[PDB]
Amino acid sequence: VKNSIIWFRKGLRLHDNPALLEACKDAKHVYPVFVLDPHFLQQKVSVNRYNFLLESLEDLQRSFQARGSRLLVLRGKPEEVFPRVFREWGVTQLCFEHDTEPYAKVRDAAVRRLAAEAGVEVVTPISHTLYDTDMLVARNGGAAPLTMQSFTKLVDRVGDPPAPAPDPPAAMPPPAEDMPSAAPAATGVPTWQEVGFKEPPLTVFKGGETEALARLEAAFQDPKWVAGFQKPDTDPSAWEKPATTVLSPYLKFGCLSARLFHARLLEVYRRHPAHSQPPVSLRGQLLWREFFYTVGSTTPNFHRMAGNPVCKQIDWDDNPEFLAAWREARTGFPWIDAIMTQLVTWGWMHHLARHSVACFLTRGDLYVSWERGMEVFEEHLIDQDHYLNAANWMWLSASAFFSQYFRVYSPVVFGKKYDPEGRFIRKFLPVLKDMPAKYIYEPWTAPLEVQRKAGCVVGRDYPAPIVDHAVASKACIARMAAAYR
Ligand SMILES: Cc1cc2nc3c(=O)[nH]c(=O)nc-3n(C[C@H](O)[C@H](O)[C@H](O)COP(=O)(O)OP(=O)(O)OC[C@H]3O[C@@H](n4cnc5c(N)ncnc54)[C@H](O)[C@@H]3O)c2cc1C
Ligand SMILES: [Cl-]
Repeated sequence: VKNSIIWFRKGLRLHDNPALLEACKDAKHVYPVFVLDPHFLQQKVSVNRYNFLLESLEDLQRSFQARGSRLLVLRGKPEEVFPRVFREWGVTQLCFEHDTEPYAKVRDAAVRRLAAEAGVEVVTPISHTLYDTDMLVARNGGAAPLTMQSFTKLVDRVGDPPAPAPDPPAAMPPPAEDMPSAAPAATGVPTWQEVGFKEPPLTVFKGGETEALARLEAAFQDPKWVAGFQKPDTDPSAWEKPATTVLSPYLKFGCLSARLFHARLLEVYRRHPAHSQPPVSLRGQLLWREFFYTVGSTTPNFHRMAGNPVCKQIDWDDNPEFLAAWREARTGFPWIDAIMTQLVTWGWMHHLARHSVACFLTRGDLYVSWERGMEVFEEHLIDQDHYLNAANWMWLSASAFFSQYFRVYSPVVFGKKYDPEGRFIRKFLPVLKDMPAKYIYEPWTAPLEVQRKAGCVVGRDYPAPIVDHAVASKACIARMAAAYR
């Protein structure tokens, strides 16, 4: 008989899951497995992202229970648990979605060896990305395209990405009963209190496949909005109704299929011939993801500056004070501190909001290394993605993909264009709520009487600016020019 394990790492969904469909074929028992390490905090992970994962696991559990099955959350490391459950469960096949991150390739190779020793067939279909990333490299002549323009050309020669896989059957082969490693008390989904977090999560975005599909349909409720979407023209100050999809946390964990997103986009584009085109279209946004996945997976030390062949080596300063002020949202620039507060409380900010705080920390004002800011984003972002995080920080720091170091965002003027009254600032910085909109982006310029009648004295209730933007930006621009020479 066939006994299979479907191993969830990413791809936390039932729809468009060719690994799950293969595991359930001609099977007498299927074991849906996630592997949880109960010491991940004894080694930089916010409760926001971790609880989002836990809610995604709880959604998978309800989905498997509705099909007569059960999600098994095994505690330990994969290389120490799988050889045991291989023999205990009489496993003949192991299925999981392919993953191209550096740690995944080391982990998965070791598990592939352990499965060969136990006589277990390993099936690893591709469904986290739109295409086989290695296939794109081979059709490009053995090299990853290094520009978005050439990447869009390659994927248009390849053609449309594969269609999403069909839905799994309404009933699934259940786990075998009375297997000691599948006992309910040891295979259940823990709470954020049980993994060790003391402070509660504060994000407003719930995890799970069910929420991801609900948010997918809400975005496609207005097909004219989807067809005319232009990413650079969207508002970074909208928080009640964000200006983009906020599907990034669901695409990172795999709660939403990228190929289903793409298939729904083409359906809209067929009936709107004046739809936006890459790179600014909504399809273009999925291609930025596909672009950074393809270059990143084929570039050594992609997440670092030293030893990275695509990243320029810049003489980044080591100022712990500036990084701490940026990290703790006490820079004195309300637009900057508001976005950094949204990072810690929501775990998500608009793309142009991330532009403002990343340029400020790096080539714009403080000249701190992009690796130090990427470490801050990696902790708090609920959509933290290894390749997308590193590639965009190199872009914003003008270390790779981007070279125009004379374009420096003003931490004062940028948000005023979208939000003159400062509604975004007042929401996340309540200390500056009664400050007149004339000084809300520059509170240090308000007369003391205004600061006192607003309950916000600079230096007492809200910090003074750590730098003068006019002085800091010119110096950073001059040092960036010497580097590019
Ligand atoms: C410094 C910095 C760090 C970033 N780190 C991350 C990260 O860790 N994880 C992450 O998902 N994105 C990251 N981004 C990219 C981008 O800002 C987010 O993908 C976007 O804000 C997500 O919002 P959305 O889902 O509403 O996007 P939409 O505009 O609705 O786009 C749809 C999807 O396309 C993809 N996408 C959109 N923009 C980009 C982009 N610039 N690069 C790559 N893929 C993109 C995402 O999967 C996104 O969900 C980063 C950008 C910057 C400037
Ligand atoms: Cl600007």
